[PDB]
Amino acid sequence: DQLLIVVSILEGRHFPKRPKHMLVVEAKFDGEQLATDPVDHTDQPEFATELAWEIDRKALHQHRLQRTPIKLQCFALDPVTSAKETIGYIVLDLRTAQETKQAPKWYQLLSNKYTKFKSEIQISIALETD
Repeated sequence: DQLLIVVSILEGRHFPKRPKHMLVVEAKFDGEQLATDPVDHTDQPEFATELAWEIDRKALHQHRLQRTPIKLQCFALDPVTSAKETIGYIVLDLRTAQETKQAPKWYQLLSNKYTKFKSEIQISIALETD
């Protein structure tokens, strides 16, 4: 009876190949942080993960009104030291979560640490009941 905000993180492209590193996307919405598994830091990383927040019907509409974003942070993870370095960010908003036809979009990393690379991550956002 109560909803989920479902953020599907599919694939990246135009990343540098970093053989000793992994990629992790963490997402924050309304003070709850979620994360993907580490995936190989290739030029075309494959996340293939759904991040989901359960939300109240009432709480959802208050979030739509004040324009509450979902912020995705991308990290390069060193699997030896567990050290994470921020590489860039993606801002999603909840109004496109309420689109009757679902279609994945390419989102450029903002404040991209890899300055010469036009790194992009393909993401869908949707609402699901129960």
